[PDB]
Amino acid sequence: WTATSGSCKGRCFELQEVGPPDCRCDNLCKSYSSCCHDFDELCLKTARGWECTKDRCGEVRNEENACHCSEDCLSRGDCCTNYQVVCKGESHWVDDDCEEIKVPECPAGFVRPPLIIFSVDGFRASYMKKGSKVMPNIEKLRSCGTHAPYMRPVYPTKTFPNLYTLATGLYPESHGIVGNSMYDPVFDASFHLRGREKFNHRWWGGQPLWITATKQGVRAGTFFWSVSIPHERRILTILQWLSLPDNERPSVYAFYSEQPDFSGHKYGPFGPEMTNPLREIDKTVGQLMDGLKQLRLHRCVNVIFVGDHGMEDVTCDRTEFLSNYLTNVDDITLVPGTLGRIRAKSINNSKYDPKTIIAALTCKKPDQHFKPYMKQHLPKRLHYANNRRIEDIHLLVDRRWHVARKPLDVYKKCFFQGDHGFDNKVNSMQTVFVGYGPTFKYRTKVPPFENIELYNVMCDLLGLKPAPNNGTHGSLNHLLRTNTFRPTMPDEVSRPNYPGIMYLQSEFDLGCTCDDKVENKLEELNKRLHTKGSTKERHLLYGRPAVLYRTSYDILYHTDFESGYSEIFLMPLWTSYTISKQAEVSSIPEHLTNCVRPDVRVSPGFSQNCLAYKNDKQMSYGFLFPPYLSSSPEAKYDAFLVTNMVPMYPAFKRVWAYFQRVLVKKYASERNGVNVISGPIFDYNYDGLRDTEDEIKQYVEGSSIPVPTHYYSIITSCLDFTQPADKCDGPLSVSSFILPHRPDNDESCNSSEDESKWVEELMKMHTARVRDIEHLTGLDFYRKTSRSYSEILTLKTYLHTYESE
Ligand SMILES: *[C@@H]1O[C@H](CO)[C@@H](O[C@@H]2O[C@H](CO)[C@@H](O[C@@H]3O[C@H](CO[C@H]4O[C@H](CO)[C@@H](O)[C@H](O[C@H]5O[C@H](CO)[C@@H](O)[C@H](O)[C@@H]5O[C@H]5O[C@H](CO)[C@@H](O)[C@H](O)[C@@H]5O)[C@@H]4O)[C@@H](O)[C@H](O[C@H]4O[C@H](CO)[C@@H](O)[C@H](O)[C@@H]4O[C@H]4O[C@H](CO)[C@@H](O)[C@H](O)[C@@H]4O)[C@@H]3O)[C@H](O)[C@H]2NC(C)=O)[C@H](O)[C@H]1NC(C)=O
Ligand SMILES: O=C(Cn1cnc2ccc(N3CCN(C[C@H]4CCOC4)CC3)cc2c1=O)NCc1ccc(Cl)c(Cl)c1
Ligand SMILES: [Ca+2]
Ligand SMILES: [Ca+2]
Ligand SMILES: [Cl-]
Ligand code: NA
Ligand code: NA
Ligand SMILES: [Zn+2]
Repeated sequence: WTATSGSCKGRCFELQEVGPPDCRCDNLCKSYSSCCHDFDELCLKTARGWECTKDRCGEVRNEENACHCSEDCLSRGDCCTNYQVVCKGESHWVDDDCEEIKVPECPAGFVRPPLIIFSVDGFRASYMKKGSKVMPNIEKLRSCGTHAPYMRPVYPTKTFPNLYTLATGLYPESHGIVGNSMYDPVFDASFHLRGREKFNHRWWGGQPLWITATKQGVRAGTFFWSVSIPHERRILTILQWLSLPDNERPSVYAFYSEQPDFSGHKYGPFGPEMTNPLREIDKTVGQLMDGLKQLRLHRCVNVIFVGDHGMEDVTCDRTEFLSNYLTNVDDITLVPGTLGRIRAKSINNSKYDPKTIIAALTCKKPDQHFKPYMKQHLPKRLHYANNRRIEDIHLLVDRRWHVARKPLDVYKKCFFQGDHGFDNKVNSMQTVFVGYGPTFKYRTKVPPFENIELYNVMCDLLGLKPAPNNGTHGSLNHLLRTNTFRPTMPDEVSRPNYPGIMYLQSEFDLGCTCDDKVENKLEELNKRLHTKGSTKERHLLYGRPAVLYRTSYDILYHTDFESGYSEIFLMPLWTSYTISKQAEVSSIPEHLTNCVRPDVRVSPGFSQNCLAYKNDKQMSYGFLFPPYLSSSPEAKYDAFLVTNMVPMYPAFKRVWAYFQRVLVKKYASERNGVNVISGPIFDYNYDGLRDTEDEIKQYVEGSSIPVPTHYYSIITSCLDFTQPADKCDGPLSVSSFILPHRPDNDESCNSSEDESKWVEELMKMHTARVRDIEHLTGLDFYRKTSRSYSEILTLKTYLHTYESE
């Protein structure tokens, strides 16, 4: 109930919202149907429109008008945005040359440059270039400020997940808004774009920027707007708030536009009808900037122009139907469209089996346009699993396609020509970032970056301490002229042991054999030097990784590779080696095919054993440093040490062997040498974070050898590829992957073919940031480089995407 007979007189767009059943006058009252009776009359004036004209100049103030051209309007803070242009001979902001803003030029009483966030729904990254002729105000922001060629959204590339990620710095799995529609089984409640359930605070986790500001004594209302308030009135409201007295004035403001998304859905991303919405958004930016210029704030405010996601061509005819795959289609609930989420229609149905649904959806049709996954098997880069609102069964839908339950869903809802939601690495889903103001750099282009990083920067822009989030604070320091955040490297928690030769061969009873009993004072001292670290500067290029948790581990040196060997997990946490452009690939000699050799630096009690693998009929083993890349026949014996062995399903070993035998050498030829760090990952509870020992769900049968959920590799070389990886003077270049360690290759529909036709495609799908590997392993990489730490942070957040131009 609302007692709507209160009044908005003197309260229009009040910042504090009032409590039921008292009527409301804030920018959200329309959404709640709770505005006072006189809200439209008082607060949503439209008389005479949005622009001054010659005849209005110096008019007698008329309180009915939408905005004013009377002489008093500047002191009132309520002139039409074009007032000074029409009436006082001034120029539009867009017509002024840009001049570097070296320092904030702010009116007295301003304690800090305000931040204005201008969010545009569905603003695809390529609009910046393709629409530049019809967006002169945005083009000036972009060219004079700091811009990225594009910004990567989070998955799913839907509105609510992305806007709330912008506000919180968190992945959707952590903030809880994991789609535009959701079912929460604990609440037993549903969330929708339409309706009131979304108003309940229990859906919305983390700490959004307006709450972070408020808690720290910086004024800020929410970033939400009722859809029916026109854009011109939103801008005028922001400009009025900026005229408040110092003690009442917010320091952060948000404008939201439903366009160009609204039209993009109807017309496709590049439909001829799309020009007008782009012109209209530009006009709104022009209004704001002209309004700031009138207030003398245009060289004081930091403005962020940012999108939530892009838009792709999608039509009704490109829909796959689950009813073409499944017999039991009525026993499932599907969340449909550009991603699929499946759960049982009834929790009382005990004949429901996820295993049978997945199999019925796996590689069934030659050109199938979606792939089913258990959520824990989704690429780790999506960070889309650790939330009860994310259904166990997920369908990744190909760009340009929809998935639906049955045909009648699609014609009893062709309307639409655009949609979004797909994998956040898809080119059409990328969106925009431009920062303009005293705190941003001048005419500066920065590399693409992820939207999860912006919360930290917005906090820096406002002098706030960010709540805990998924950005990597410092990785965007290069966007900023000042207010950089100067982080320190995390402290190593566990220091390594450096074992010498401590065990005789006969102390081992591992059930392994090797044909290595074939026997030189010259070369004898040499191999001792190698075991003591003599080649470590070659294979460990950026220092040893730091272990950021409590554990017991050993550093093991070898001619061709160095490793950090876990006495708790019985295998390396990491193995580092460098492969020059000139390296040669060789085979595993016949006599060494089943060779595993005890490591006399490491006790039998802390070693794997071969008998466990003999007995485990499902499980085989592979090596972290590949024997194929040994520097010499004698160095090759080091590759067969029991301390370089890791458990691998035979189906995985097809993937791993091709990576090690073919692809490492290919990258080293292409990149002029590579340094590789490889290792296991254990993430049995799919939270994106390193498992403790007591969280391991699977062991090699009969043993304490834990089975990894994934294997990673970090592949580093010189950004200037005229320099070899091992003698690089400048910035680095990296690509990484986190490959799922799976007992079948059902994910790769072409897996019956030669690895040359499917393995690299799998690895591209499972591309990762070094930071993702850091979270999953508790390791900290690149501790010793010649580079600034902020630059290293940017490198650790890099994702190699394998998308074209
Ligand atoms: C991305 O960044 C984020 C933010 O930094 C990272 O997420 C953090 O990860 C931490 C570790 O997983 C986690 O720390 C836990 O906090 C628990 C207290 O939780 C509440 O308070 C915080 C702080 O205000 C709040 O943010 C939480 O909000 C979550 O939950 C509500 C719903 O209740 C949601 O509205 C909200 O969206 C959010 O949900 C997400 O997180 C939860 C987990 O907290 C998930 O379950 C959801 O799926 C969703 O993703 C909470 O309201 C604290 O209780 C935990 O302590 C337990 O574990 C420790 C280990 O130190 C153990 O020693 C303790 O004994 C304790 O265990 C006890 O409870 C167990 C479970 O019942 C039981 O089994 C035991 O036997 C014990 O009794 C824990 O320290 C932190 O909450 C989140 N923060 C956020 C905002 O998500 C995230 O990891 C980053 N991602 C990556 C990939 O890096
Ligand atoms: O504004 C809109 C449409 N719209 C319109 N009216 C609404 C009315 C009420 C609410 N509630 C949400 C939960 N709220 C608690 C907050 C405070 C702490 O936790 C979240 C209470 C207010 C929402 C809306 C709403 O969304 N779309 C753009 C947009 C802009 C910014 C973001 Cl971050 C997002 Cl996700 C979307
Ligand atoms: Ca959107
Ligand atoms: Ca984990
Ligand atoms: Cl109303
Ligand atoms: Na076996
Ligand atoms: Na297959
Ligand atoms: Zn949309």
